[PDB]
Amino acid sequence: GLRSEHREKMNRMRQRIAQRLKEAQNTCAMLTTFNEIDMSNIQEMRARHKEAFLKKHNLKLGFMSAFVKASAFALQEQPVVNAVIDDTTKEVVYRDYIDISVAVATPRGLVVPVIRNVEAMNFADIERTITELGEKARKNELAIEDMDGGTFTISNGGVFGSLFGTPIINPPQSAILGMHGIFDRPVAIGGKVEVRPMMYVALTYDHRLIDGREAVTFLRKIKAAVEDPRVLLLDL
Amino acid sequence: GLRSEHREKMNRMRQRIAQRLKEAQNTCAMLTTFNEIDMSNIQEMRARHKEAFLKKHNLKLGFMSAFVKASAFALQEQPVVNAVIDDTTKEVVYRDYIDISVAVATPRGLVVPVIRNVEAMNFADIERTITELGEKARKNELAIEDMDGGTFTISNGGVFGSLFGTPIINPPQSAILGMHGIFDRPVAIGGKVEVRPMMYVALTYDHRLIDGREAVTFLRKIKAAVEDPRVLLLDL
Amino acid sequence: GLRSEHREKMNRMRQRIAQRLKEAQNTCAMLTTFNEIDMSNIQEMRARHKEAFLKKHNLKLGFMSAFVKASAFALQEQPVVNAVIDDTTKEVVYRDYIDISVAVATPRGLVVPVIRNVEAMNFADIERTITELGEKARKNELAIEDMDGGTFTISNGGVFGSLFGTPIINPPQSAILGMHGIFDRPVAIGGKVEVRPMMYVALTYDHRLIDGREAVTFLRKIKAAVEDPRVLLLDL
Amino acid sequence: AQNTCAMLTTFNEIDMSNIQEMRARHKEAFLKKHNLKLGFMSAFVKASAFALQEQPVVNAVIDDTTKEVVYRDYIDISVAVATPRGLVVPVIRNVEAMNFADIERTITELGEKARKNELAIEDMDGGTFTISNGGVFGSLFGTPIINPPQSAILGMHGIFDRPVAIGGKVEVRPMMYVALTYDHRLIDGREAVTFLRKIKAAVEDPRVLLLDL
Repeated sequence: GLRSEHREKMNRMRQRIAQRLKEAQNTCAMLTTFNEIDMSNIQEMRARHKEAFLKKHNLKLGFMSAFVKASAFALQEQPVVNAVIDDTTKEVVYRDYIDISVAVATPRGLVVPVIRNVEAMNFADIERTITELGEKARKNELAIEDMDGGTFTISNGGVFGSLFGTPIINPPQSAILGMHGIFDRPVAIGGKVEVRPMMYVALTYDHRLIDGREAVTFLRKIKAAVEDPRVLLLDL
Repeated sequence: GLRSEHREKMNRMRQRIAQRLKEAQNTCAMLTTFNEIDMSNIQEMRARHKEAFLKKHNLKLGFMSAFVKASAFALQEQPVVNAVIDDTTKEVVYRDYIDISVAVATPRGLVVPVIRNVEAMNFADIERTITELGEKARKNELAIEDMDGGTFTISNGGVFGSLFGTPIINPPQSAILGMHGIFDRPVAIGGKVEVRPMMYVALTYDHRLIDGREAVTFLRKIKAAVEDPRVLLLDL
Repeated sequence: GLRSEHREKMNRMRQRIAQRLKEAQNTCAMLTTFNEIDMSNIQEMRARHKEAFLKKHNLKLGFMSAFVKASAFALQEQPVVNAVIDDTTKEVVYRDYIDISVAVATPRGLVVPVIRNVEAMNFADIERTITELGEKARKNELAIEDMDGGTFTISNGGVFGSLFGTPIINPPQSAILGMHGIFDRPVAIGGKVEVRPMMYVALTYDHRLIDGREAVTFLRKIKAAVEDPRVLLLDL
Repeated sequence: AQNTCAMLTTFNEIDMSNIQEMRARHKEAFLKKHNLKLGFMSAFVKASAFALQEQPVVNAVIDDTTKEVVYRDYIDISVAVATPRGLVVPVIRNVEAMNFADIERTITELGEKARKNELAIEDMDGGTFTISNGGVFGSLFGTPIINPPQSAILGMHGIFDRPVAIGGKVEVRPMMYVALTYDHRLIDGREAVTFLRKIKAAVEDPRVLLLDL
């Protein structure tokens, strides 16, 4: 059309992503599985214990530290999705620990800082860490070591209202979860219909490392540990 | 089984696609996000203003020129998905114009002709252009320059009845929309259930260029500009 | 975190998958389309003719041999998705026969054995073959030639409860179906809502070989031949 | 104006319900984006360009020096804003090349300019069509006057919930009587009833304005 196309040069760190992205693909064997989560039982947990959580911890109670804790429940029972594949040597690298890498969206784009050692953390020391890092994201002081590492990753593309979608691994990892909106959608509970707030939830995964058994089941733990968070105490 | 496998040679233009396809992948960083659209408010727009549109313009009123116009509303407010990445030089190519490339299915397969300069077009000069090109598709006179170019692309794989799916970029572009059927599906409007004609809608996108913020939001404009086309006048 | 990461070496056949996987990708042009199937009319077929099928054939009646037979109905009417692309020579290899490759999950992982010549088989000689191979899977005697070959493939990732997902081709093939759970979900039949057991169903496909017309339609035959299996006699 | 024109007047009624909800839903979104107040008036400015481009007579005038029509490809609508010192009528030039929010950018730019008496002459000079909102004050209907040089003037007359028949049954709807004075030298009643039915359909269903119907 109108020859009015203005261009701008790629500075390195903006194109450098594109390079270290296309070694996620062309390295991994990315696939994607989905399920849906009825978030009703955990919204009431944020309707009842919100103030008590505030007047005690002075922290904001979110529906996100569940997906971080449930993703440690499951990620400790299926250590593959905690693991990775080394490329230099062809050898898996299992891990006893988990240092989840959470994504927080920002004006300048997106950062992914880490919550290290979630296995030795409760469901409120997480929210202590997120708020410690959301603040650290707004002012651009977020260091490298805080973003360095990771064994698993969670992306909340639901604050913006996506229904579902295909996340991308931000390596070195072997999977990434993805939360996709809370929309009151009709549901069948007991052969009868009803409306429930519900989230589609996505798990990209490297199929070199992860059979679909190891990933459907992983994502059903995350699905049960969030419809009934009481599971997390049972160590089920 | 039965050694009865007959083969046929690939003539160049039939395999040439396969070559210029696999530089979409291996160049792009294709991902895919989805939402759903309640098309009820625009079907009545085709129940009421159908004849009036006919006795005036002698054109058939479709639910497609909305997705072309809404995809110019949004595509002018998020110029990234209008842009591309040059490969020769690593440099974005933004564009003030839009020359959408629509896909029309044919006996010999599929063609993708262009609607140039949609920003300077109304919601009926589009349908003048489509019908001008659907006719031009049936008789194989569709020139190259009519297909050449493109900054954005729409695929209607809903005439054939797909529920949803993953489109492919037909480069040089940076995204492609995809319309996936109108199925009366149950819906929650106000904590109560009901049936509405609804479409899943897909946006593949190059993640080198497009953060998920820039693509969820893009696809929510297309989602609001089609549940309530009045938005398009507001320039919202 | 804790430098407690223990590793293990990749023996060849466990990493060899990763190599012969990444020539599925980087060869194919994998895409994915979805639909949903109301399985109610075929569960009653397993509520009524279950015992009669047992006291006659001493075989267990499943909802799977439909997807094998329906995938021969359609796979004989759209021979492309039966075909492949040769890489040595650039030439399609069409096939009059079909030797479907079914996936059965196992303790040691997953195997994919073949049901050869399904076109010349009924809806009970299939189940004779599956049970002949499920038994053969538990004891690790499953030979190579039994797994060798294939023109089409079915994966049941629904026994484990996936909602939907993206399968992978296990080449040499050109597509793979995928069955994703039976969840009673609300449905609109006649402008009114109701609950029905329903399955999302996925068809990955090589887009070098398969236009989306050739794959949506393929998957609507499988969708009609399973909501009303009577279609399979009509040769429709 | 009189003694030159041949002023007549036709009326219809408009069910404004479908555009009030447009101001119940997209009000905040219009605000947090444009920081402009969404009114039910820029519709009558845009609808009066839809129609005024399809019936160029009511865009035209009659020259008096020479007896010759003056058609116009453009439209520079003259809006009336009421003031303490009386009434002014400033112009919105070139509405055909404007959207439904650059109008409201212009009105608010001029309402502010009206309160402080800096409103220049050229801003009021000209005009091919004119809209008067005598509904802020609550008139039911009435006969506007042309403020020449023009050939017509619209007039909006209040929003009163009045009973209405939709489908052989009665109901209440917010509704506006709408008036079009017009010079009958230039405008047959065909050219003015129909003009005012476009304005009537482009405001009960603003989606018409995209169709270019």
